[PDB]
Amino acid sequence: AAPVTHIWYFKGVPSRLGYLLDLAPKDLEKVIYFAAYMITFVDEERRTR
DNA sequence: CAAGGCACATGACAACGGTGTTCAGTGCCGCGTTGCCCGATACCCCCTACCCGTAGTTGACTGGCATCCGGGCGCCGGGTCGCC
Repeated sequence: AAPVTHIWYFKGVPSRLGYLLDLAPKDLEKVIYFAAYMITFVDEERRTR
């Protein structure tokens, strides 16, 4: 019903995780296990307008 | 002595003898195929017995669990906060 993440690619050395998103492993651990939020997208141009 | 007369046999003449063949008809015994008759067997019904899922039960009752060390051994590799 709700998507999840493959344990293999994350929680490891940075050749498999890869820093594909420039976030520290602590951030991912705190986000994918429901301990912090994200800003998936902002209308920054709209906010500035 | 030659011609004309009578006996026995003779060129054919069919029809019996006896036996072999012809269409044909019908069976006579051999080999194989067929309607019955039942008998069991799959397949509908009704009845209720029991398995299994759902929904209540109101004194009060509001944060746990036992971890873990005698590897051992080294490296990678990244994080991580001091350093000046």
